[PDB]
Amino acid sequence: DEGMWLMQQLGRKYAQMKERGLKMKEYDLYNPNGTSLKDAVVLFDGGCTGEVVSDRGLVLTNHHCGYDMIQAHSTLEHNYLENGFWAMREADELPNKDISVVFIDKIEDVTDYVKKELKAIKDPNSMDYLSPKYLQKLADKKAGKNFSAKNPGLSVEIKAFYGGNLYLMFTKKTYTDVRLVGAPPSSIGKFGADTDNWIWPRHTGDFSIFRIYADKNGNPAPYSEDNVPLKPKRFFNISLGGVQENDYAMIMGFPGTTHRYFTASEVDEWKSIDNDIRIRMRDIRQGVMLREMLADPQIKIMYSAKYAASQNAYKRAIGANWAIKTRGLRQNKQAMQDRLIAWGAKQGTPRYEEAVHEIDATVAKRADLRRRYWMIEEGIIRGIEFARSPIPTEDETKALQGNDASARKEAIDKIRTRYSKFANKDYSAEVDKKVAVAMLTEYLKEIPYENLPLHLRLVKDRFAGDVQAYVDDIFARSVFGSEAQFDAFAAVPSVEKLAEDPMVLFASSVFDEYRKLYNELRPYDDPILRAQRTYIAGLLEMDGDQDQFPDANLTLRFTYGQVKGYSPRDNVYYGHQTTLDGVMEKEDPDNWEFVVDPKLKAVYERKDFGRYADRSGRMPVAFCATTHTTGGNSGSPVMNANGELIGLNFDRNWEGVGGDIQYLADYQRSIIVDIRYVLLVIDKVGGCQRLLDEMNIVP
Ligand SMILES: [K+]
Ligand SMILES: [K+]
Repeated sequence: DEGMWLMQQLGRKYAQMKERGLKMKEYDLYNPNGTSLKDAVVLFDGGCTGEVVSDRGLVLTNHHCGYDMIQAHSTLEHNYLENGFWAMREADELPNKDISVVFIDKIEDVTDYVKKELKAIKDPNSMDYLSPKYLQKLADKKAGKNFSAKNPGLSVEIKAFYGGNLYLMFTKKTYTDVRLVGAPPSSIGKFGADTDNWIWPRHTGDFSIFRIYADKNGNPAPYSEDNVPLKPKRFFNISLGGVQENDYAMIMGFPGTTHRYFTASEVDEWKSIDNDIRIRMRDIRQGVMLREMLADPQIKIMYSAKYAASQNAYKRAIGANWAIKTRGLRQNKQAMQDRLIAWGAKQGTPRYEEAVHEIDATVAKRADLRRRYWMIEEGIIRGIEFARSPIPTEDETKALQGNDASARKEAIDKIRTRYSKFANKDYSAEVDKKVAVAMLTEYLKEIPYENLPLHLRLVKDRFAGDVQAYVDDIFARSVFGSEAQFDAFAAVPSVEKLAEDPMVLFASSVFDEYRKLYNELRPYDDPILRAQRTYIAGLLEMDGDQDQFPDANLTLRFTYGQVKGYSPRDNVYYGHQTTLDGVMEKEDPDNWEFVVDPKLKAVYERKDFGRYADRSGRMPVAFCATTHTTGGNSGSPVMNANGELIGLNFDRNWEGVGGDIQYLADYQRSIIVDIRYVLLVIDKVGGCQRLLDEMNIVP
């Protein structure tokens, strides 16, 4: 069901949750002064979500959330990324540099406090009401003198909600000794990762396992061998019961951003500028990279990760534009603004209509600048690798202006480091030239001569419109066009040559235009934010908050729904549950994405599923639910009707990515690893019994 709800809204939503099958008492899910399931949810390393699953501080999150830590501990001798990792005693769990988990110890509505303090600010158009520095000064004032000394590991933050109409203060408890305990092999953790990104059905065992360490009283402490596992106030019980179609499911976690209050004009702008440009420019870039990767196996090795990275937000933009085209997103926002405008007229209060018209007018005024910004960002800053070639600093240019040879040597050395990082082992000058010719052809079609970065005016003025000749000239003459050209430069460095370098002048020119567009566009954000404060206040006055969730803002939310598949297209149905049979159907030993771990294959051959399969002998892998998630919900716990852990959220289907603007009941799903499959992998693949024995596994 729709919405990413504040914990304060649990009372408002409880009747709807019970209608969908919730059996918990409200207090046990969230309460403000006691212990609740909210106390087992953590913010994992500043983006992801995770959950406490034992009375000794065991934490589950996704494999993709734990990846950087698994990779940091991996070597040729112990390649944990490929083999997995299973600590067979607590003393073998691996500490992690610069890691955190954050508990939300307390939440408080401070709206009246912040609105009182904002009365002091004289300028009615001040943006201090949304300023992180200003709200942190209010938090510090409220928490009082020596809050930190009186509360080990605790800190406070105030955040704005509903466009500045509501403020909450969070008291956060931060642990920095968080050790790696367990991870499946990447073949399981990343099964289908690029090909199946944003796809349901999905077959990925996307989990990893950490443990929170602390002092002997459970307070946060920096890494020490004297630290002991946290004895937490709440952990999740793990259900062996499984899921069935239509079962209630709920999620808690930290969704980052939504746009539920876009005007119709903002939907049109998101389609016609942001998404259309991203789709067109990435289709060009990807099409050239694919052609070069198919033709040369070494180019495939070098460019595979850059290609999949481009494809990530490409696929999301295609899904978002699909929803705008087919699912009525614009008309939904048109109806929302039309309803409030009709009500405002009945109330004798034109300020809501004025707010919608101010947003419309700002969107219309910025259209050509925003188009230019997205064209340069997708077409060149992201699109063309040599845009990020080195630019000598003034110090470096002075340094080899001079006759001090040793400062000169030091300037060349600094430049060499940036060149080596640019033209690294994954960089092909030939691929970059082909990509640049295709991307600049599009860019020069769309951006008129008078609005070009100055260096690009040389295509018309010096090369007679021949983009291939222009790009050929950059690489031919630049000291960064090849390793031999850089080495020749480093040997007899000419200050005149460097100031005239066509790659340096190209890079400088396109970053200059990008910067000047950014600076001219930024001011247009503020009138829309101020109008949204009014627009959202009207919507809330008119219809209340029960069916109007506040946009995500990196804070703790709950969502509820049911375990349920969907029909993507005519005569096609995707059910609610994938199985291990589906992993084996997808097995391809010559595609890294679809390798089946040999212990997992033997488990499947033997039907060695313990108590983790269904009664018919089918071993679950993933399920999907009608919960409302977005980026920031990776790793989130999935609870059944009784609050027991049934899975871990790890993705969303592409049909649902428009759901940041408008939830789609018949299309949007959260993609979740079944906890039964996590237990099977710990047991039969890791052989790590002590982790099963420390959990509370309930029927
Ligand atoms: K994804
Ligand atoms: K988002």
